[PDB]
Amino acid sequence: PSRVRQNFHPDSEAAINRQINLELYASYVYLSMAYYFSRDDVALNNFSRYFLHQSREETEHAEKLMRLQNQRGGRIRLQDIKKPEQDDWESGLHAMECALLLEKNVNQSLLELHALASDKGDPHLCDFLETYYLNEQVKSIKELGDHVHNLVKMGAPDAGLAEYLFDTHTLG
Amino acid sequence: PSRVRQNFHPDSEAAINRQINLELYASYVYLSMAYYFSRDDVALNNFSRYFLHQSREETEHAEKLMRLQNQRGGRIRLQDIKKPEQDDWESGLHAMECALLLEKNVNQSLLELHALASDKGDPHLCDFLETYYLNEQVKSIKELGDHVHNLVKMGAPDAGLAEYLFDTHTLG
Amino acid sequence: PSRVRQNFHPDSEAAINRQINLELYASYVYLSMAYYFSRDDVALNNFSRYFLHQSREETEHAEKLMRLQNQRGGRIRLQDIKKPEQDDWESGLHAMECALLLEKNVNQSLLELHALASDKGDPHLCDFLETYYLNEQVKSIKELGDHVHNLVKMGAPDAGLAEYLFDTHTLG
Amino acid sequence: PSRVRQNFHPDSEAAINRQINLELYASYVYLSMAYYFSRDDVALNNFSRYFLHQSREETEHAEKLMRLQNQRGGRIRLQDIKKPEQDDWESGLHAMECALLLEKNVNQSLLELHALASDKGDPHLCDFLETYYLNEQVKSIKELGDHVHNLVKMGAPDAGLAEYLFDTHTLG
Ligand SMILES: [Cl-]
Ligand SMILES: [Cl-]
Ligand SMILES: [Cl-]
Ligand SMILES: [Cl-]
Ligand SMILES: [Cl-]
Ligand SMILES: [Cl-]
Ligand SMILES: [Cl-]
Ligand SMILES: [Cl-]
Ligand SMILES: [Cl-]
Ligand SMILES: [Cl-]
Ligand SMILES: [Cl-]
Ligand SMILES: [Cl-]
Ligand SMILES: [Cl-]
Ligand SMILES: [Cl-]
Ligand SMILES: [Cl-]
Ligand SMILES: [Cl-]
Ligand SMILES: [Cl-]
Ligand SMILES: [Cl-]
Ligand SMILES: [Cl-]
Ligand SMILES: [Cl-]
Ligand SMILES: [Cl-]
Ligand SMILES: [Cl-]
Ligand SMILES: [Cl-]
Ligand SMILES: [Cl-]
Ligand SMILES: [Fe+2]
Ligand SMILES: [Fe+2]
Ligand SMILES: [Fe+2]
Ligand SMILES: [Fe+2]
Ligand SMILES: [Fe+2]
Ligand SMILES: [Fe+2]
Ligand SMILES: [Fe+2]
Ligand SMILES: [Fe+2]
Ligand SMILES: [Fe+2]
Ligand SMILES: [Fe+2]
Ligand SMILES: [Fe+2]
Ligand SMILES: [Fe+2]
Ligand SMILES: [Fe+2]
Ligand SMILES: [Fe+2]
Ligand SMILES: [Fe+2]
Ligand SMILES: [Fe+2]
Ligand SMILES: [Fe+2]
Ligand SMILES: [Fe+2]
Ligand SMILES: [Fe+2]
Ligand SMILES: [Fe+2]
Ligand SMILES: [Fe+2]
Ligand SMILES: [Fe+2]
Ligand SMILES: [Fe+2]
Ligand SMILES: [Fe+2]
Ligand SMILES: [Fe+2]
Ligand SMILES: [Fe+2]
Ligand SMILES: [Fe+2]
Ligand SMILES: [Fe+2]
Ligand SMILES: [Mg+2]
Ligand SMILES: [Mg+2]
Ligand SMILES: [Mg+2]
Ligand SMILES: [Mg+2]
Ligand SMILES: [Mg+2]
Ligand SMILES: [Mg+2]
Ligand SMILES: [Mg+2]
Ligand SMILES: [Mg+2]
Ligand SMILES: [Mg+2]
Ligand SMILES: [Mg+2]
Ligand SMILES: [Mg+2]
Ligand SMILES: [Mg+2]
Repeated sequence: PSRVRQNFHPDSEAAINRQINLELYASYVYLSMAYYFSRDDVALNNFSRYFLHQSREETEHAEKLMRLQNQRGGRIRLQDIKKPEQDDWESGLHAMECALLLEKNVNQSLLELHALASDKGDPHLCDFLETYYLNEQVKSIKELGDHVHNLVKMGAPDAGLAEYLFDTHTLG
Repeated sequence: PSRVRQNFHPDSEAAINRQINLELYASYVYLSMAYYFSRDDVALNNFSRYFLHQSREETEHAEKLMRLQNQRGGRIRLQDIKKPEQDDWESGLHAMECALLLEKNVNQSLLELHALASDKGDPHLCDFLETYYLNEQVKSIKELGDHVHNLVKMGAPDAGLAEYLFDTHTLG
Repeated sequence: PSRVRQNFHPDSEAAINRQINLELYASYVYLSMAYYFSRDDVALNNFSRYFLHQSREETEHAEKLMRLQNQRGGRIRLQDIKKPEQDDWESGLHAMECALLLEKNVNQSLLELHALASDKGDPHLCDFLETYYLNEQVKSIKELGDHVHNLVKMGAPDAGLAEYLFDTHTLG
Repeated sequence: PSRVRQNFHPDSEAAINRQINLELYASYVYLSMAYYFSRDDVALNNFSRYFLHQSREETEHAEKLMRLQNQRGGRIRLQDIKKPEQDDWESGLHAMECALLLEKNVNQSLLELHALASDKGDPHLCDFLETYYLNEQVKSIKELGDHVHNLVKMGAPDAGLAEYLFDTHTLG
């Protein structure tokens, strides 16, 4: 094994590789959303900027896991990054609802990774997830929930002013 | 011929004179729109400012072509600047749609000028158009498309708040 | 069609979507290389930083094409980002040689895209490629060639000091 | 018991005293290494500085545990600090390999302390170890692994330039 490896189970190593792929996938979903909002027939520039920022954060999340793999003496194994489920995200509200579902799915994967790390007696990996992932996920889910609620109440997507006003006053 | 003239076809010289006239015409259309929006019964001051700025940019476009004519040893031949198709532009949305059509028409003229310059083996003129005109036109058309989409979705021109809110939040 | 679309052939639109995928693939290859060099049994931190920077530049290249698609009224169609050919890049020299091959392959794709844009009489797309892609590619290929030559002459990968010294004095 | 003591098992108190001794021992090992590298027949001043810094960090680690003992109402019980296994550390590579082994041994002790704290339902002590010790150890082990790899590849200790160049370019 790696001269650095200590208390690092092969199952944890493999689960970290799966998590890297999921974070890169989330990054790709958000990149797709960002450029949907800059279409000439959508043109919600602050929705675009919001999702572009989320995309870049997800790439940061992937990289921190790649660094962890190296720090612990595991070996990064990359896989294809699957394309997002849609190119046409329909509306600001629909994109927000899809982002909320994505974040809950990523959160579930992180909770499963934490349960594995616990089962394998890996407190370093548990602390890593708690310190950098789990609260970030809760904050992200709460923010998306807030945004979905306001858009629904405002009458998105059919009320003509709703996404326009939310773009300029919440995301601006 | 001019002591400076080199590789500059008379057909290119004539086409540049026609393009100067078209750019001055576009400037005049936008000047007309700017002052429509400052009527007491329209009073959308940021629509006014937006089109005034576009007017000044079109005069810049005309002048750069006039400079090119001199640089290449051609002779500027000015023609009447025709009045715009309307004085009453009806609404912010209608003005935006008319501006989009104008910009596409000017773009078509520039593409024809580029095809002529190509046919005449004039890479200086091709590069001039590519460097200063063609991307500017694509950016302008995209911006106008964005604005038309938002105004349509917001319910302009009949929805009482739409042009008012777009004036203050997009064009402000 | 899109209210913005003008002189933009469907074949160009499709070729731009393929180019976006290739640029994202190049970004992924370089990300893989960056993290190879931070393995405890490789530990060439400036090779790592160099390839991380190249990765981020390739994502910028993909995004500028995504923006072009929107600007011209085409529709972005994303595909899976295939995993790199290797996770273990063997040595600093091997990674540099693989990067050089990648860049030549991406360059060939851009030259084919330029030939298509020319065939379709799309001078905006030709200028876009010339302005932002073609010289960047030539500079990148030349830089990688320089690096490969120095590493070969220094005796990489087998000469114990070669990659270490190149890491600290060229890439540092 | 101490008026402050709460949820603090005597076995945890004793294990913290053993950990204090181990951290002071690690500090002493690194102090020995630092002064080996300043011998006139070794004279690798940046190896010296690197290990002196590590020595001071280990004393900080001991002190934070001494503070924890007081904070929790336990009583510090100091023991002899055993001398290091060697005074003559042989080479820069050998010292690095010995430091890596030491750090893995200290890490194993901290993981055992964390397992004890878990068994005793002491989440304060678990969090203390995770927050201040476990990631520090992983970072330290990874850094030492990196250094060992580069020194081995460079040909240390027998290749005349290897430790000299690593001293000046990595540790400088
Ligand atoms: Cl292990
Ligand atoms: Cl795969
Ligand atoms: Cl796959
Ligand atoms: Cl644990
Ligand atoms: Cl909100
Ligand atoms: Cl709700
Ligand atoms: Cl001539
Ligand atoms: Cl006339
Ligand atoms: Cl006339
Ligand atoms: Cl030519
Ligand atoms: Cl807009
Ligand atoms: Cl529309
Ligand atoms: Cl078209
Ligand atoms: Cl696909
Ligand atoms: Cl595919
Ligand atoms: Cl062309
Ligand atoms: Cl070089
Ligand atoms: Cl060579
Ligand atoms: Cl107690
Ligand atoms: Cl004792
Ligand atoms: Cl003793
Ligand atoms: Cl507990
Ligand atoms: Cl190192
Ligand atoms: Cl090694
Ligand atoms: Fe975020
Ligand atoms: Fe952020
Ligand atoms: Fe994430
Ligand atoms: Fe698929
Ligand atoms: Fe996320
Ligand atoms: Fe815990
Ligand atoms: Fe924690
Ligand atoms: Fe987030
Ligand atoms: Fe403009
Ligand atoms: Fe301007
Ligand atoms: Fe113009
Ligand atoms: Fe007339
Ligand atoms: Fe224009
Ligand atoms: Fe313009
Ligand atoms: Fe407002
Ligand atoms: Fe580069
Ligand atoms: Fe750069
Ligand atoms: Fe590229
Ligand atoms: Fe495959
Ligand atoms: Fe490239
Ligand atoms: Fe490059
Ligand atoms: Fe040097
Ligand atoms: Fe340290
Ligand atoms: Fe320090
Ligand atoms: Fe320590
Ligand atoms: Fe003894
Ligand atoms: Fe230590
Ligand atoms: Fe340390
Ligand atoms: Mg060994
Ligand atoms: Mg997966
Ligand atoms: Mg934008
Ligand atoms: Mg004369
Ligand atoms: Mg005319
Ligand atoms: Mg005014
Ligand atoms: Mg229409
Ligand atoms: Mg492809
Ligand atoms: Mg690094
Ligand atoms: Mg009392
Ligand atoms: Mg002991
Ligand atoms: Mg000294």
